[PDB]
Amino acid sequence: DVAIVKEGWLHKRGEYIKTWRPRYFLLKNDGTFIGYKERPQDEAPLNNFSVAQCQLMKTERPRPNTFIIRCLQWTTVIERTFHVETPEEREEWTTAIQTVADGLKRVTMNEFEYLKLLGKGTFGKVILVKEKATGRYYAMKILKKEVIQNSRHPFLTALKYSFQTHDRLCFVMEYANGGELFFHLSRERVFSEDRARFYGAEIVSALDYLHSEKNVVYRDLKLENLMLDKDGHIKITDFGLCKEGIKFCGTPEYLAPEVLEDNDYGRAVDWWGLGVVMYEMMCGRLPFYNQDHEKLFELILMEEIRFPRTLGPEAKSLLSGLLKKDPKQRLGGGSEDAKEIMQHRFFAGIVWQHVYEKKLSPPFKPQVTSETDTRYFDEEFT
Ligand SMILES: CCC(=O)Nc1ccc2[nH]c(=O)n(C3CCN(Cc4ccc(-c5nc(Cc6ccc(O)cc6)c(=O)[nH]c5-c5ccccc5)cc4)CC3)c2c1
Repeated sequence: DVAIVKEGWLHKRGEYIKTWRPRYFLLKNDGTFIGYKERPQDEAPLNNFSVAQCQLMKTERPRPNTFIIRCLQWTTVIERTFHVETPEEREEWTTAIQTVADGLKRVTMNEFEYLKLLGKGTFGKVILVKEKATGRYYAMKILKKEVIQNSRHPFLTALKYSFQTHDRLCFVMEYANGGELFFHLSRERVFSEDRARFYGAEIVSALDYLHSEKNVVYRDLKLENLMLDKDGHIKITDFGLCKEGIKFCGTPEYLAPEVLEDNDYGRAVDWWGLGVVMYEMMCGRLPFYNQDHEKLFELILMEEIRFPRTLGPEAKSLLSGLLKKDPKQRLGGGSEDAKEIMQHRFFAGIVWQHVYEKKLSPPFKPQVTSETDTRYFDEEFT
């Protein structure tokens, strides 16, 4: 009952590298729109690729015969722009996408206090706010309404409120007050293997939820998106906004190779990101680094990662498997997904139900009195 509707070659604009590339795309009954570097020989459906509840737009800028699939996924607006040689191909491409999309078919702003602008994007901004009545701290995604339920896990930032105005759509999210993780790692230079095991285990727990329960790739696992709460447990943030890049988008040193090549990607992307995160916690440096992006791309794509002699054998086996450049060969790329990492020797002795229930002791208790303490918001944040 799941079958291809339309397939063929498209010109896809790279999501992080804004260059046009030829990709073979498949439009399926389940609504999945996946592009491949070569024709697929022919895995569970990922929501990242679905065209359900997305809007289609045809345009002649930046280049003619372009169509844009615009989706709201959770609280982030994402775009995928494609280009065919003739307007006829576009029209029959868009209608098929529109066919499958249709075929598969009191809180106000004054209650908060504006504090600090966290980020600007194409379709809105993110702002650190404080709820006046409670004094708690929240991030508010304010999205332009012209352009357009919570599911809780211990280590994901909760979407607390959702409201809209005449022209805005607002998502209020819990903001942890235990400090950014890049701040704690910088102050302590390197984390112990046990400290990184605690942090890694909680991330693996949340990644399993998103992969199996939610059927989505997080695709943005990096140190800057990790925070600690008042107790010292991990919260994976969701404060991202789709920006049109600078003259390329984002910081490429974290990107999985299959994403860097705009190739087909799956749940294995987050395990690469897990490898990058835990490599830096246990080594104190990023695995790949060079100022030239041409070299950095080649580094991430070609140069195999090197380890310091300070790391133990269990750590080196985990990092090597997570940072395998082939996602089919990568630790966590099989059907068992998160189970491959949970069953790894580095996580021996870890009872995984205990991790979900926050039974493991945080090795680092942040110096905060309560959930309203603003120590890591003050100018001691240096
Ligand atoms: C260069 C700058 C730029 O523009 N970069 C860029 C370019 C192209 C992009 N293309 C993209 O996608 N991104 C982003 C889109 C957003 N993610 C992050 C992300 C992924 C899943 C979720 C997410 N999700 C569902 C459930 C869910 C619901 C609906 C759905 O469709 C899928 C899942 C859910 O319950 N909790 C979460 C969640 C909530 C809190 C904390 C953690 C997870 C929340 C956030 C990262 C990749 C792009 C980014």
